[PDB]
Amino acid sequence: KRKVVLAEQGSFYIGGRTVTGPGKFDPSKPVIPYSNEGATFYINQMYVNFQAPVRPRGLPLVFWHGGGLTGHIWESTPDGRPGFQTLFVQDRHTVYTIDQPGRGRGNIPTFNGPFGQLEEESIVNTVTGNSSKEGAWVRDRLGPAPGQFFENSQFPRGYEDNYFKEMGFSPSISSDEIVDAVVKLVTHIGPCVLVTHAASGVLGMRVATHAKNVRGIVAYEPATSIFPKGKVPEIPPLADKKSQIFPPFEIQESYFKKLAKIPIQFVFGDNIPKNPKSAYWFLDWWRVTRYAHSLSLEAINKLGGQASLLDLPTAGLRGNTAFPFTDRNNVQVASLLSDFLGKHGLDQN
Amino acid sequence: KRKVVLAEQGSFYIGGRTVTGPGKFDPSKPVIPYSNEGATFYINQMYVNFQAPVRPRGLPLVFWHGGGLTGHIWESTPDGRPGFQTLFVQDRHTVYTIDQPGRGRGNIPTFNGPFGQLEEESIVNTVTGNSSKEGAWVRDRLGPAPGQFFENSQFPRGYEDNYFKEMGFSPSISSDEIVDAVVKLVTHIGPCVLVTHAASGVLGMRVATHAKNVRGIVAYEPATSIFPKGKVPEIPPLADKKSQIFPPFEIQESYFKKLAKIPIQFVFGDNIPKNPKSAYWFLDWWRVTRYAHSLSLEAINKLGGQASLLDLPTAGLRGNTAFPFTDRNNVQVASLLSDFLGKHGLDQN
Ligand SMILES: COC(=O)c1ccccc1CS(=O)(=O)NC(=O)Nc1nc(OC)cc(OC)n1
Ligand SMILES: COC(=O)c1ccccc1CS(=O)(=O)NC(=O)Nc1nc(OC)cc(OC)n1
Repeated sequence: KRKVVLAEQGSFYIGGRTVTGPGKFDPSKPVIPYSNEGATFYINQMYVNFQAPVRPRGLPLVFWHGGGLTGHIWESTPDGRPGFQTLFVQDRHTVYTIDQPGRGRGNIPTFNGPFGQLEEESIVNTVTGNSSKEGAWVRDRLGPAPGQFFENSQFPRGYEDNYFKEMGFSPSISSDEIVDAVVKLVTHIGPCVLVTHAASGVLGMRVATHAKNVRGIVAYEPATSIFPKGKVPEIPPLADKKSQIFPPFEIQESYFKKLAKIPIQFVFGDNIPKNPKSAYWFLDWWRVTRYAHSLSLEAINKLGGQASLLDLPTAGLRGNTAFPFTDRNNVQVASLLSDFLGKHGLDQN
Repeated sequence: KRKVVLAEQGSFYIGGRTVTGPGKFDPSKPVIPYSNEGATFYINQMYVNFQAPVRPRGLPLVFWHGGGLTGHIWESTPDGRPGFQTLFVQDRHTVYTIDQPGRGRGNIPTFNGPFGQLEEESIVNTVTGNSSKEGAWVRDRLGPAPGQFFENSQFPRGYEDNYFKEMGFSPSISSDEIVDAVVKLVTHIGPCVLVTHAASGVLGMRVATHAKNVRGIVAYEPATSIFPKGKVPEIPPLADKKSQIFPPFEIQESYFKKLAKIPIQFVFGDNIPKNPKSAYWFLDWWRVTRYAHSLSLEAINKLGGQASLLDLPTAGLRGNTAFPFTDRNNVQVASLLSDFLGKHGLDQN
C-alpha cells in the first residue's frame, strides 16, 4: 500500500519576475543587516515537485492545492495515510505537485521594510487576511459548527490539529501572476492534466484557456465559478438575504470556448444542503456555489464541451468534506479520478 | 543514478501552539471576509517530509535547511541533479527533510491585520528583512562580487535564477520555538542524525543539548558559533575594523557538555581567505566565522568531545560554495558524509 518506485524525483522553481531597489551594491560594505540598496529580488516564483514512476502511462498530473494550502495535501492525509501523489504514482502517472506563488515553498514577496513593501512600492499588501480554525472548520464542512462533525463524516477524526496546521495566509499576489506561473509550468511539462481544489479551481480554468497543453481538468470543490463576460446567469443571494457567493470570474467568450475542447469534471463532497440554511452561512454558501458551478458547466456544454459534475454521494461515497482527497475514503475518491482519466484516454500513451 | 525505491513516504505537521482572537465565532454570520473574532490560530508549526528505503540501515537523517531556505535544497540542485534526499535514500537511510517554522511549508504567523499582528499583540514583526540576490551571491561565496565566479567554482553556473529563487524572508519567530519544534520531531523519530546548514547550525547544536536522541551532527558552513555562558573567547572584528561576526550564542555549561557526547563535524567549502580581506566583506566574515567555529569545536573537545572541522579542499574537493550539497561535486560531498556516518557506526542497525 505504501511502497513507491520512482524512476526519478526532484523539485525546481519556475516563473516569477524581479524587482530592484535603489542604488548600487558595494561588496566591501557590511552586507548584514540586509539592505534594499543595489538589491535584486526574485519574486512570485513557484515551487514544483515531481515524481515519475518507472514506465509512466498517460499524461502527467499537476496537483494544485486550494487556498491557503500547499502540496502537502497531496502527499499525505492529516492522519498520515498516502495522498494522491503516492496513489497516482502507483497508478503509473508522473505526478507534479506545486506550491503556488505566495504559498509554502513558493515566493512570499517581501523585503527590508514593512511587509510586502519595497521602498515606496507596494508589491503586496502589508495588511494580511487569514482564516481561523473555526472559519476553516465550517468552510470545509467537517460539521455545521466548529468542534462538531456530521454523523457521516469522512474526516480523519482525532487529527484536527494536524489538519488545520497545514493552512495559512496568502499575500495579495495578483491572480494573473499565479496563472502566469502555472502556464509556464504547463509549457515546460507538455500535455498534462490539472487537478485543482477550492481556490485553484478558477485559476486552473484560466490556465486551460491560455495553455492548450492542458488536456483535462478535475476540480475538487472549486470556490469561484467562471462564465463568459456579460453572460453571468442570475444567481440568488444566500439565505441571510444579504450575503452573496464569490463574484463569478468573467473571461472573453473566445477564451471561454477553449474550455469546451477538453474533458472537465467538478467533484463535490457531501452535506451540501439542498434548501436554504440561514443558520449555517458556509453550508448555504456551498449550496449556491455548487449551483453556480452547475450553470458554468452547462454554459461550457452548450458551446460543445465535455463538462460534468460528480456528486460523490451519487457514486455511493457518503460524508466527504471539501477535501475529499484527504478524507478517510480517499482511495475510493482516487478510484473515481482514475476512472475519469481512463474514460478520456488520459491514462494511455 | 536517479531511481529510488521507497518503502513509504509522506509528510506531516508537528509542533507549534495556538493564539486566539477575542469574542465568539457565530456560524450564521458571514465567514468571509475572514475575521479574528472568536478565532483560534495555529502558529509556528513545522512541516516534515520523510522517505524511507526498503531495508533501512543505521539511523534516520534529518536534513535542516539554512536561513531563508526550505527542504527543496536537499531534494534537487538548482540544475536538477539529485539532492542529498535521493542520495541518502539510495544509501539506505530513512531521510527526513523539514521546512522549519516561518519557512516554506512551515507556518508564517499572521492574521487579519498588519503582518504578524493579532489585535494589539505583535506575534512577529511587521517589518521584514530579506537578502538580495547580490547579498546572497557574496554570502554563499559564488564569487567575490555579484556576477563573478571564483576560478575553481563548483557552483552550477547558468542556473543562478533557479538558485536564488529558492531563497526568501523569515518572520521574527523566536529561535526557542524553532528549536522546540525540532526537539519534538527528534522525540518522535527516535535516535537520529542532524545534518544542518548555515543558520540551522546553531539551532541543531541547541537541539542536541535538549535531545539525547541526536546521536551525531554534520553542519555545513554554520553561521553562528556557540560557547558556554561566560566563556566566549576573544574574537577579532572584521578587516574593516568595525564589523563583527554574528554574536556567539551562549548556553549553560551543563547543556554545552552534552555536545561532547556525540560526534560533531563542521564542513566548510572553498575560497574562505586566510588573511584579512577588507575589500570583500562577506569573505572576511567567513574567515572570522570559521575561526570562531574552530574555537567552539576546541571547547567541545576540551570537555571530552569528538568535534572536528573538515575543510573540503583538504579532502581534495576544490571550489565548493557555502552550499556544498548542491554544488556540481555534491556526490563527492555526500561520500564524505557517508564516511562520517560509517566511521561512527551511524549506518549500522
Ligand atoms: C480551501 O480554501 C479555499 O480555497 C476556499 C474554499 C471554499 C471557499 C473559499 C475558499 C477561498 S478563501 O476562503 O480563502 N477566500 C478568501 O480568502 N477570500 C476571498 N473572498 C472573495 O470575495 C470577494 C473572493 C476570493 O477569491 C479567491 N477570496
Ligand atoms: C544560507 O543563509 C544563512 O543561513 C546565513 C549564512 C551565512 C551568514 C548568515 C546567514 C543568516 S542571515 O544572513 O539570514 N542573517 C540575518 O538575517 N541576520 C542575522 N543577524 C544576526 O546578527 C546581527 C544574527 C543572525 O542569526 C540569527 N541573523
